[PDB]
Amino acid sequence: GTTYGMCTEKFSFAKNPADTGHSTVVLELQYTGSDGPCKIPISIVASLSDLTPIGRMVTANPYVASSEANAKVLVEMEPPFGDSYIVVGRGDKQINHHWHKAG
Amino acid sequence: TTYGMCTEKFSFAKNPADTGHSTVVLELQYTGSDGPCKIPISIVASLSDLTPIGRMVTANPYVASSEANAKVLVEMEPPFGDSYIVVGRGDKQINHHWHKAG
Repeated sequence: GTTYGMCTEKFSFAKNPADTGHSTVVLELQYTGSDGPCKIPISIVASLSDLTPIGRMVTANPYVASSEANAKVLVEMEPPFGDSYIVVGRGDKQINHHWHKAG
Repeated sequence: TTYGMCTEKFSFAKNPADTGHSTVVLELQYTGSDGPCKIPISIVASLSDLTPIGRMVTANPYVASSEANAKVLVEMEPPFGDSYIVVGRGDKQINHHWHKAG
């Protein structure tokens, strides 16, 4: 109404995450839910046991805008150098993609 | 490896809406089929000075789909007083005046 919740359903990978050459990574997803508009639960974390967001969001605060199932979504983020995990969704809806960033 | 800026026309779908926590949500639809592409959107003080001001809460948004008429949602923090939400350039530019008070 005035505020939208986080999206409650699972996301799916439409492509592998891809380096942008600018120290950032682009990820193309689809949203399986139809409860949109809703806010995408996406972050970069150090490990699956410490979900503190440590990756700068280039596409900050991204939304699903559609109410139709399986709409396409694009997000860009800045992983730390070294090892991290890209995480989308929460709990048993969570998808993860381990990432290593070098020079 | 890199997506360019969207070249076609957008349209405002509804009025921008106050969220109640000092931001504004705008729903757009994109007329082009060159997606994925980067959305040319900013908040400006006037149409004669396009310096970005305020804050884009949904920063650097993309159109993700390759079909025409795809929906996008963008959240912004306009400054107090008059501003314009500007999407596109030149012939395709569309803008929405906004006044923010207290």
